[PDB]
Amino acid sequence: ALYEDPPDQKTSPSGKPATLKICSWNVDGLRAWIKKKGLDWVKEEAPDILCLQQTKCSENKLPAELQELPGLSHQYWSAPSDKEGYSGVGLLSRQCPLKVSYGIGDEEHDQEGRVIVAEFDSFVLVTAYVPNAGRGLVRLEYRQRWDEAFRKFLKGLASRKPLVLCGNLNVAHEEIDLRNPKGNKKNAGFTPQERQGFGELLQAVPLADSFRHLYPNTPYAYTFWTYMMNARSKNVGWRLDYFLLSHSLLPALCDSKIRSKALGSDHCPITLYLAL
DNA sequence: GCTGATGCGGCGACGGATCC
DNA sequence: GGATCCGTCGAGCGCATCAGC
Ligand SMILES: [Cl-]
Repeated sequence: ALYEDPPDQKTSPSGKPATLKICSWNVDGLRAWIKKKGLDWVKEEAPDILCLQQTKCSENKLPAELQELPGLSHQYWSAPSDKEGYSGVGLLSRQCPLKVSYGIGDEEHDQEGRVIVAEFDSFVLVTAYVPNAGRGLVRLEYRQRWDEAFRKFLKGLASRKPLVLCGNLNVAHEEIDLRNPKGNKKNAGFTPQERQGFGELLQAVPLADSFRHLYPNTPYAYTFWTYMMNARSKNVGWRLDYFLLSHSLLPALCDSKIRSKALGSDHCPITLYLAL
């Protein structure tokens, strides 16, 4: 079935208007995404904060266009030190964060270019490009050990300020989160191990899945489609991209959007509206 | 400098069997 | 004998390195 994201709900359960718009996009090659006009789409979305994943771009290679975003002028970038051309994340913000850090505890020795932490007045934002389990699950054990390290890391942060985690978490949590659950149960992104890791992330930190919280029974809502086999035109997809929130932020939650129509990557943007 | 091949990382279509 | 299950295979894209010029 095709999918039509419902209209933007811009007011919280208590009637407060949204004051903060966060957009997250796994761009699958930041320089190619720009050439495919992804920044034109960002401009129309006008987020306060833009998180980008799979940029595949070290900071010296950022296109000039990123220097022409006056409403997203505070920019933080990360890319892995060995595997240049892979992973890579970015966080761009209208207002300057109070603190920024990289990685999940030892980035200075294992510069992975997967995680950015930014602390604002009212919340801490984490964006992540979570390690894929690999074709044939060759890196699944690593993914499980990464999941555990990440959970512990985030539990520490959320003990201080409320947490917003966004990005490509690279698992479809439940069967409703992908088009072909039965055929993919031995594939990266839908193994029992990865699904369990996501469930434990929600329980241990604790975090809520903003979109599923608002739309608990809505199927065919995906954020990724393989480039092969015309999967996007058929909406044969996976929901890999999330906004997870501390429970205490749920009264600020206005809406969590899937921007299905925005092209330029094999993932689409997702957008969060918060009343802070 | 530039192009294009190759390497590497990030699953749905289809054929055949099985279920009742 | 239509629906479902299951395993196999052939498959887009981006960016790095490498060869060639
Ligand atoms: Cl990558």
